[PDB]
Amino acid sequence: KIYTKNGDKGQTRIIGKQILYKNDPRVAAYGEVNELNSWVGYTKSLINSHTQVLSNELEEIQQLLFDCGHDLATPADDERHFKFKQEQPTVWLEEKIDNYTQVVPKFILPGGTQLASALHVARTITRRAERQIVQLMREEQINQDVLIFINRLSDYFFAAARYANYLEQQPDMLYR
Amino acid sequence: KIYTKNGDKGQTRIIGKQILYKNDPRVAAYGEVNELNSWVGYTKSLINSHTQVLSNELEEIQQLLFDCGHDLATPADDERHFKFKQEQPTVWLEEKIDNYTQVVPKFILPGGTQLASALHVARTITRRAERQIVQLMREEQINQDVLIFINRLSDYFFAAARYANYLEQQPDMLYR
Amino acid sequence: KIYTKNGDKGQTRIIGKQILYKNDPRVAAYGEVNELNSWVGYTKSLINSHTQVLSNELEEIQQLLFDCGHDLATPADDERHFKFKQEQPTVWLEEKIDNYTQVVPKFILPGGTQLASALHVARTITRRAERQIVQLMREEQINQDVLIFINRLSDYFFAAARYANYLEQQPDMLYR
Ligand SMILES: Nc1ncnc2c1ncn2[C@@H]1O[C@H](COP(=O)(O)OP(=O)(O)OP(=O)(O)O)[C@@H](O)[C@H]1O
Ligand SMILES: Nc1ncnc2c1ncn2[C@@H]1O[C@H](COP(=O)(O)OP(=O)(O)OP(=O)(O)O)[C@@H](O)[C@H]1O
Ligand SMILES: Nc1ncnc2c1ncn2[C@@H]1O[C@H](COP(=O)(O)OP(=O)(O)OP(=O)(O)O)[C@@H](O)[C@H]1O
Ligand SMILES: [Mg+2]
Ligand SMILES: [Mg+2]
Ligand SMILES: [Mg+2]
Ligand SMILES: [Mg+2]
Ligand SMILES: [Mg+2]
Ligand SMILES: [Mg+2]
Repeated sequence: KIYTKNGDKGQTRIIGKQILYKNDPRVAAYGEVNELNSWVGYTKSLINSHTQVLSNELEEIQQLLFDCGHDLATPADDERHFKFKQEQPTVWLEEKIDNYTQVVPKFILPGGTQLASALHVARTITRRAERQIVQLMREEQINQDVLIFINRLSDYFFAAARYANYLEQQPDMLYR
Repeated sequence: KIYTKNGDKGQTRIIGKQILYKNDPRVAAYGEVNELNSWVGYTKSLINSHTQVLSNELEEIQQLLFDCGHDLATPADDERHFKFKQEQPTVWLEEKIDNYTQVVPKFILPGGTQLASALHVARTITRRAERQIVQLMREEQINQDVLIFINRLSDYFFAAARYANYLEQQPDMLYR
Repeated sequence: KIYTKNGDKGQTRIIGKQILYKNDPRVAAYGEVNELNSWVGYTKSLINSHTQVLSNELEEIQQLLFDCGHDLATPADDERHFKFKQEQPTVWLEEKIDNYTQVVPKFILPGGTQLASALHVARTITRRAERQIVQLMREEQINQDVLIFINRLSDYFFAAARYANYLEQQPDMLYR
C-alpha cells in the first residue's frame, strides 16, 4: 500500500530523521520543484513530429530536477546523507540557451504554439519554485548548486519556448 | 452581476460573518483546493475513448473537493454553520489505489501520456494545497477529515496516473 | 546572453534600484501575475475554429497583465518611475461579463471543454495571484488599480469559461 497514513495529521518525513510539518519551508521547496517536474512531463507529452527534437533534453531536465528535489530534502548538517553538482548541467543549459537564442528572430509575451506556451508556463513555475528555494535558503543552509541550476533553468525555458515557436513557424507574441 | 466590487480593496467574506483579507491562510487554503479542482476539470477534459473509464471518478473527485472547500471556509467555532466526512470518500480512494496498484507493472518520474502527465500534475497541486491546508491547521481549528482526504488524494493521483499510462500502452517514466 | 548570473545567489532587481530577495512579497506578486500570463497564453493556444472569437480579448488580457506586472515591480515612493489605470480595462471586462452572462443558460464546478476547463484554471490562478497581490499591499503601497483589475479578471474567466462551454454545445458541470 502506497498510503501509510503517517501523513494524515499534516506531518511528514524528509531525508534523514526530522519529522517536519508539510508547510515547513523545506517541504514546500521540495514540493514546488516536484510540481515543476510534473509540468515538464506534461509539456513533454505535447511534443509531436515537428517538435520531436526537444524530447530528450526535457526528459533529461526531469532527471536533474529529481536530484534537485533530493538535495532540497537533505539538511546540510545531516551526517548520514548532497548529490547535485551544478557545473555540467548548467553549462549544458547554457549551450542550449545560446543555440536557441541565435536560431530565433519588443518584450515577448508568453504564448504561441501549445508546446511553446507550455514551455512558457514551465518558465514561470520554475521561477515560483526558485522563490520558494530562496525562502528555504534564508532559514537553512541549502545546496547552492540547486539554486544556480534553477535560476538558469527558467532562462532555458524562455529560450526553448521561443524555439518551439520557431519550430512550428509561429511568431513570438509581442508586447504592443 | 457576478462582480459585487466588495473585493476590490483586497477583502472578502467566508462562511459566516468574518471579513478576511484575501491572503489570510484560510482564504489561501480554500483557494488552493479550488485550483486543484480547476485542474481536475482540466485533466478530465483530456479523456478520450481509451481513458473513458477514468471519467466518473474524476467527476466525483470534483464534488468531493467542493465539499472540502466549503469546510475549509467554515470556522470550527462558528455557531450557525462542517459537511465533509472522510470515511467513505477515503476508503473509496483506497480501493482505487489498490486496484490500480496491482494492474500496473526505479523511482517514477511524472509524465507519459498527456492524461497521465496531467494526473501527475494533479498529484503535485493536491500536495501544494495540502501544505496550505496544514498551514491553516497550525493557526486555526479545521476539519481534520479534509486533511485526511487530501493526503490520500495525491496518492490516488499517482495511482491513476500510472494506470492512465497503462491504459494507453505507455511505460512509466523512470529515474535513470 | 540572457543569463547574467546576477540571480544565482537568490537576489534580483526590480523597477528602480532596490536589490530584493526572490522570495520578497513584491517579487512573488510580480511572479504570480507572470504565471497567470503564461497560463493565458497556454489557454489561448487551445482555441480552435469553434472558439476563435475568444482569441483577441485573451491576447488583449496578456497585454494588460504585462502592465500589471510592471506596476507591481514599481515601488510607490520611487522618484524616477505607475502606468496601469483600471477604468477602461475593467469596464471592458464588465461588458464581456454581462455579455457572456446573459448568453449562457446549482453551483458550477470547473470543467467542460478543454478551453472551458483552461479558462476555469485561469480563474483560480488569477485568484492565487490576487492573494499574493494583497499580501504585498499589506506591507507596501501598491497601485490599487492593479488589484481592482485582477479581482474583476477572475470574474471574467468564470464568465468566458461558461461561454467557452456554450460555444461548443457543452453543459456546465454542476455541483450534485
Ligand atoms: N503535501 C506535501 N507537499 C510536498 N511534499 C510532501 C507533501 N507530503 C509529503 N511530502 C514529501 O514527500 C514524501 C513522500 O510523500 P508521502 O505523501 O508518501 O508522505 P506522507 O504524506 O507523510 O505519508 P502518507 O501519504 O503515506 O500518509 C514525504 O516523505 C515528504 O518528504
Ligand atoms: N483571491 C481569492 N482567492 C481565493 N479565494 C477567494 C479570493 N477572493 C475571494 N475568494 C473567496 O471566494 C468567494 C467568492 O469570490 P468573489 O471573487 O465573488 O469574492 P470577492 O472578490 O470578495 O467579491 P467580488 O469579486 O464580487 O468583488 C469569496 O466570498 C471568498 O471567500
Ligand atoms: N524567481 C523569480 N520569480 C519571480 N520574478 C523574478 C524571479 N527572478 C527574477 N525575477 C524578476 O524578473 C526580472 C528578470 O528575471 P531574471 O531571471 O533575468 O533575473 P535574475 O534571475 O536576477 O538574473 P539572471 O537570471 O540573469 O541571473 C528580474 O529583474 C526580477 O525582477
Ligand atoms: Mg503516500
Ligand atoms: Mg533568473
Ligand atoms: Mg465576484
Ligand atoms: Mg501524503
Ligand atoms: Mg536571466
Ligand atoms: Mg473577487
